[PDB]
Amino acid sequence: IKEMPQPKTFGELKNLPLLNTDKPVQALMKIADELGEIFKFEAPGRVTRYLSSQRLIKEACDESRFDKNLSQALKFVRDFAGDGLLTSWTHEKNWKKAHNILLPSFSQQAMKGYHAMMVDIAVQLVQKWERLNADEHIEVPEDMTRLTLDTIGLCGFNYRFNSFYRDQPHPFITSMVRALDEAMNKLQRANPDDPAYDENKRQFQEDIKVMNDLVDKIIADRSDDLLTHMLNGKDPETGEPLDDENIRYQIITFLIAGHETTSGLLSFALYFLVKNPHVLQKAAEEAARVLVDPVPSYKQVKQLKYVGMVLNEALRLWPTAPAFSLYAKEDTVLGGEYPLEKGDELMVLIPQLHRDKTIWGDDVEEFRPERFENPSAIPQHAFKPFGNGQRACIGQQFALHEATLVLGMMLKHFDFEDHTNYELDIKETLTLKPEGFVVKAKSKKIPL
Amino acid sequence: IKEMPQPKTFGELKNLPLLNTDKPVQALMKIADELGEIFKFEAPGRVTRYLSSQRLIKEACDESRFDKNLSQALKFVRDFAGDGLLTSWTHEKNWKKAHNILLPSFSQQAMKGYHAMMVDIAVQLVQKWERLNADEHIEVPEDMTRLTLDTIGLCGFNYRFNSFYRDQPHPFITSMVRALDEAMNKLQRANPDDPAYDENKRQFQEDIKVMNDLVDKIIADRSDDLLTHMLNGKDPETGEPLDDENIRYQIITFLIAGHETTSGLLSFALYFLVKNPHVLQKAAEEAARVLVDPVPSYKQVKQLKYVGMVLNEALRLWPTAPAFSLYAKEDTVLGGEYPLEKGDELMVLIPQLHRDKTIWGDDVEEFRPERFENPSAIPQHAFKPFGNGQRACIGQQFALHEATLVLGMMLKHFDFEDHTNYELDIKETLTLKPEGFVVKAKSKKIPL
Ligand code: HEM
Ligand code: HEM
Ligand SMILES: O=C(CCCCCn1ccnc1)N[C@@H](Cc1ccccc1)C(=O)O
Ligand SMILES: O=C(CCCCCn1ccnc1)N[C@@H](Cc1ccccc1)C(=O)O
Repeated sequence: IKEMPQPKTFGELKNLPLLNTDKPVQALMKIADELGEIFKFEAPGRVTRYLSSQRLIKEACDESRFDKNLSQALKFVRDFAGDGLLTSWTHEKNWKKAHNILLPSFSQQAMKGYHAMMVDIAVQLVQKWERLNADEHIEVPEDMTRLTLDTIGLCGFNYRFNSFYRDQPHPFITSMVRALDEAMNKLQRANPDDPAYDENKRQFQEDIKVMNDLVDKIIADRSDDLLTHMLNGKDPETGEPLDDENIRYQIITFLIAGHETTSGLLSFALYFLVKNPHVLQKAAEEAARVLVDPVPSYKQVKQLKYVGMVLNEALRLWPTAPAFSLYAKEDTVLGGEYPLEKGDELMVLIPQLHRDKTIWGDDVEEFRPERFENPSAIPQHAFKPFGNGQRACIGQQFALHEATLVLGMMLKHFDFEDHTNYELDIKETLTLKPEGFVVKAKSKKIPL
Repeated sequence: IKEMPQPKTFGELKNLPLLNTDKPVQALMKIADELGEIFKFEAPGRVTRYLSSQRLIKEACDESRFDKNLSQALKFVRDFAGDGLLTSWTHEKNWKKAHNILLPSFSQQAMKGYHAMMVDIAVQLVQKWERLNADEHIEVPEDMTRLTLDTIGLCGFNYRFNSFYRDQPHPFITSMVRALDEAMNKLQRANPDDPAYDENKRQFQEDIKVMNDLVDKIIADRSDDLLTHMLNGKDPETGEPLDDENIRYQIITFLIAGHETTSGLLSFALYFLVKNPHVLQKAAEEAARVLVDPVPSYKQVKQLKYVGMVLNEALRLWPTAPAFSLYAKEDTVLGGEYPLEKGDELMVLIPQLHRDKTIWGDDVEEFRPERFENPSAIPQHAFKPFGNGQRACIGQQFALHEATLVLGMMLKHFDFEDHTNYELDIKETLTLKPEGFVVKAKSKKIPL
């Protein structure tokens, strides 16, 4: 029956000012480093627990005892993502309904239809880099966001964002960033509903309307894609199709979740490749011998075994959706020593779980794709970059196929140079990105 | 589209008399030296191809194009190991069932439970050697077989073979070797059903009963061991447990596969250590500074890094499981030059693969454990002592932990003398062992 550690407090604000930082996940990682596998985190009106060990997290992942909770971050996303898949509770009727309607369009069998459109965008990336002048460099996270946003727009909605025709991000993508910044400032204000913050909310509500015109644009224009299955698919359970309002929420949901975490993964993957040249050589050799055609096929992408190992090891060190939240379904005991009451919340700190030395050994900080050479050797719930159970990431296969195809084409067509000796700087939104990561790519002059 | 080399033929017997030798693997190695990275081998009613280069074998290890095949040796082992893990086809229902049920028993949590029993047997080895009189020598493969068989009996079935109390191998072990000898004599026979081999077959069915009754003995007695997880574990996929028939086959499977290859590895490791005194010194120094307790801990064993490199380097030169077999799942082309039809089989000649000068350099024949410092530096599929893919050795980590623990205790407690200047003579069963290898051990007088 153990007493739970807790980091330094700030009076009546409890632990909340600890999140008043521009790198909160990294700050939470440092706390778990000091306090261990579990620590209590308190805010005015809020208590949660951050789990860091596979021993405890494998228990939290028991779906009979814990269900998905909406963290404060997810409650803020809910303000425009509604009861879409990511921000609905499991007991809301629209979750299981949209889940049943939408899993068919994310199966491995469904990936074959998306592949051609994924290659369309990937070719646009390769041509951009091959058209650079000598000594021009690449802004990696920016170009990966161009790719993944264009890919989800094309594959999901048959809509072309045409990001590679833009030097500056879309207003839709710029507006998001303004909204989240206001979201995190509202926490540290004792009186957020003050008459004095109308100017803060005045610009904030404009961005919510900003997105709805694109959705009307996307719907009215309308193939075998995500948007098709939402208008014509019917839930087998209730026999019902999604209603128009929920359709709009899913489109908003898939546009965000469908691109940002995947561009982070690709950016971290390339960073680790240029910092570990032996791994890069190994990955480039596989890409060269497998991608024998000017355009990769679906089956050729499945053959990029080591590329996928690279992606998994990048996901281990820096899982770009760095946490998910749970609540206790009934009174229970965690680890035989931590009693929890019904409704008590948990946070799973994914980067800390993935650094569990009793699971991965002492070299947790080294980038070694060889950990994933045999997938069966990984214990249950030791590797959770895509969440857990029925609330796990519905886009997992989509993301990994897109990222394997794109990274394979990059390794086949260019040699990469870390010409600035880039010092990793992890920018934090609700996801993780290596900020300022730049490389030089020298074409191998292989035609498309 | 290249025409495939082939060794000398014997009329209607094709290449089969080339295997009428007591060192067939070494004979195949010599053919590979003359003919190169691939050669065809023909027998009455059978054709296969032996691969020797990482270039071709990296293609053969593609599980989308090739699956595990049962060689003639494995089909003969199947005659008493049934559909146990080693001799079942991947499409047989019992393979995946037993694979799913038994993988937990080779997890890190299971190694931690086996560790104490491994120490029990290792201490018996150290005590035997310290109890020798002056100028007495050690019969290395014999004592390594005593250790590995006792270890799998204890860790797998909570059964004590008590090999260190025996002056001659167990009759269960004598029958095994006699059975295989008849199998390899049955290979050269034109008329196997000739009545002149009735006396030969009479002992084969007697030896099978010898082994199955030992299984009864182990069964009748029946903890945290393999047999537990076989009787109480049930497959997550089908929800079913193994039936009694398959349990008996797994017990037979694990008794053989669980010890013979590992005692070969330990024997080759000690041979290479005493022939390379600088390597011996470095490994003995690591053993001294890490094994600070009278009993090694589990964590201390993971910390014997150079001992592990020694084991890997012994596995490179003399992989004690010297081959595995594959068949083409569909029509395919190997190396852009050798077309294969669906069902065509391949053999991977592991000792030759590990001598590929384009991978390891020109000093392939030298014993240098430093080759294995960085696994990321080793090209893909260059090092295959444990097989490939989902049909890779399930006991791999079990074997490496046992051999690292035992080799570390040997280096800590004794100085070793190659007093006969032993000439390596590799005996061949289905595995490889250094025959007649003897050393003298001078105790360092460190208590247990
Ligand atoms: C590329 C296309 C992607 C799409 C379309 C997508 C979409 C989604 C959706 C709709 C959900 C909620 C599903 C539900 O609860 O029913 C979800 C969950 C989740 N996804 Fe993704 N995602 C993508 C990529 C990724 C990537 C690359 C990662 C990790 C690096 C990731 C991590 C997660 C996590 C952790 C959750 C669980 C969130 C929670 O438990 O609160 N996703 N995803
Ligand atoms: C020490 C305990 C060991 C046990 C219990 C064990 C057991 C097994 C089993 C059950 C399989 C078949 C797995 C499957 O197909 O699902 C297997 C495969 C294999 N093992 Fe082991 N083994 C051990 C040690 C070793 C060692 C030391 C080596 C190499 C020196 C080795 C080499 C192999 C190879 C090459 C295969 C693949 C065989 C093929 O593809 O036909 N094993 N082992
Ligand atoms: O830890 C986190 C980060 C989780 C963000 C994940 C968002 N994601 C998931 C999938 N794609 C995006 N969020 C806590 C912080 C907090 C704790 C206590 C009190 C106030 C705030 C929360 O939101 O509650
Ligand atoms: O090369 C080999 C040796 C394979 C031994 C592997 C035994 N092992 C593996 C894991 N634990 C034991 N075997 C061929 C020989 C042959 C070729 C052509 C025609 C007839 C016979 C075969 O058996 O088919």
